[PDB]
Amino acid sequence: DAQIIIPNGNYDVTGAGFYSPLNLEIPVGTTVTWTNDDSVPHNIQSIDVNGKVIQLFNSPPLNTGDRFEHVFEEEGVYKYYCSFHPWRVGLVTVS
Amino acid sequence: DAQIIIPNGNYDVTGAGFYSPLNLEIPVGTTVTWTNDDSVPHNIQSIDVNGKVIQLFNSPPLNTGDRFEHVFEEEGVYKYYCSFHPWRVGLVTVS
Amino acid sequence: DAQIIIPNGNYDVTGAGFYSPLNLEIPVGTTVTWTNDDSVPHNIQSIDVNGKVIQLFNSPPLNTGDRFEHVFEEEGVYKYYCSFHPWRVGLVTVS
Amino acid sequence: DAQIIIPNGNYDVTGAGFYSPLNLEIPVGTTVTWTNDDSVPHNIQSIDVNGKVIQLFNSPPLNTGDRFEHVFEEEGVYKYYCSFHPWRVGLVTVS
Ligand SMILES: [Cu+2]
Ligand SMILES: [Cu+2]
Ligand SMILES: [Cu+2]
Ligand SMILES: [Cu+2]
Ligand SMILES: [Cu+2]
Repeated sequence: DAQIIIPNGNYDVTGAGFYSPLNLEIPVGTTVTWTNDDSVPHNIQSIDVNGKVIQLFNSPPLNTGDRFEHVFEEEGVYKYYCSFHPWRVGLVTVS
Repeated sequence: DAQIIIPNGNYDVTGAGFYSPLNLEIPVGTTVTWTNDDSVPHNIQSIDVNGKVIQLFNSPPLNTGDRFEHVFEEEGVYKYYCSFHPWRVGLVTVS
Repeated sequence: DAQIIIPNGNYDVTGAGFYSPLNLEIPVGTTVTWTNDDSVPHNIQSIDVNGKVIQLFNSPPLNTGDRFEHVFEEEGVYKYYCSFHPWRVGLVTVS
Repeated sequence: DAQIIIPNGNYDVTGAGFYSPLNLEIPVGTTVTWTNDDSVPHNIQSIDVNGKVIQLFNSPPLNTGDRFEHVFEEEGVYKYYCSFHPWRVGLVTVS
């Protein structure tokens, strides 16, 4: 019940089209659900503070309409990107 | 006091090289300073939740070493990007 | 007989979705046929090392389902791209 | 010999800046060397015929001036990209 949408145009290098919301603010214990609403595949990969991929939450490929969930059980700031479009970086802030 | 750095390599079309911190968390009334530490010009433009440019804070072009400041007097979430590199989007979260 | 397909998703700014095959190997004198199977317009332009368009084989805009043909009568390695999606660069290798 | 250059500007989504040569033709048993001549980090990851990353030859990050090598012992066509810039796709063709 806390959603992040990957919107139409997320595949492009435009200002518009970033993950929605770009920083999801949630309390500990929340399930986060990403949905791909774009016209191309995407995925969700946790990255470290400097933007290097790490193994905290890592989705399979998501076709249009596919979903990925992760439960955030610890306070902190979590960045993520998409391995197909690494410049698309979002955050989940758990407090 | 509440600094954001545009790092060397922010011009890169990839994840690493994003604004540091990507979400700056500050209390209301704080003066925020962006510094361009990159090797090319950048700017800072406030955008809304859909990525449309708005006139809340808008910098001139910043050369290497240049700084831009904005005082955030109100509570809220403020997205911004660079019109030269629109894929580079960050936030200031004011509480 | 010697075909290159522009697949659905070629407009994507990423690896997957590239021309199929990305390097077409053909004997000299062969007629090569490109087909646009994607859902947006594309074109086929021969380019130089600097990604500037050169005059050798240069298609009109290709609508979905449209085809473009060129007869390759000289041996050599021929780069081409799409001016709408210049990151999509392929080869025809004639021997 | 068997060198591929990652040129200046390869980080961008432009026509210019593709791997040089885009297709490297070599005989079996050849050591191939990639060199990063760009102003940002790159890496080299083998991908399958459709452009999905696979474990076959996979470099660490390459800073400016760094090299990566792989010995190609088997005939075939081997695509690769960069995990930082997935749209930059090249080939090694082994005969
Ligand atoms: Cu993506
Ligand atoms: Cu999980
Ligand atoms: Cu910029
Ligand atoms: Cu195109
Ligand atoms: Cu790269």
